Amino acid sequence: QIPASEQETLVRPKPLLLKLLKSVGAQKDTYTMKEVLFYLGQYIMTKRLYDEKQQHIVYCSNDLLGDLFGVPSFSVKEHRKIYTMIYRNLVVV
Ligand SMILES: COc1cc2c(cc1OC(C)C)[C@H](c1ccc(Cl)cc1)N(c1ccc(N(C)C[C@H]3CC[C@H](N4CCN(C)C(=O)C4)CC3)cc1)C(=O)C2
Ligand SMILES: [Cl-]
Repeated sequence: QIPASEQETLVRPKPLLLKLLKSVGAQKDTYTMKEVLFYLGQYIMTKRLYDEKQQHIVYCSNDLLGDLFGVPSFSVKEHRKIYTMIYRNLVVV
């Protein structure tokens, strides 16, 4: 399980991630990983990108999120994978 310290990491989103974050209310130059995770969470929730019957699976093949992550789908239970996909879309300060 990922160290709690990682969510305190200061990050600067790349342009596509920044675009997505701004669509869920982001106003900042710099975020914590915790903030990024929560904004992306709200994006998934608001748009209902998760399967109605298999609710842990996020489907994003027809969404900007899929461009960002380079996958058609992923499980929210894949925590290391989620960190990796997010980190590839930002610059650690
Ligand atoms: C601070 O750390 C974290 C914050 C957050 C997450 C992970 C974190 O850390 C880990 C990486 C270690 C993840 C998340 C997942 C991926 C990314 Cl790309 C981004 C965020 N998340 C989140 C997002 C979606 C879902 N989904 C999609 C499943 C439910 C199942 C239950 C379902 N239902 C069942 C029926 N009813 C009646 C309900 O009320 C709820 C709703 C969907 C669950 C959690 C967040 O919100 C914020
Ligand atoms: Cl989209």
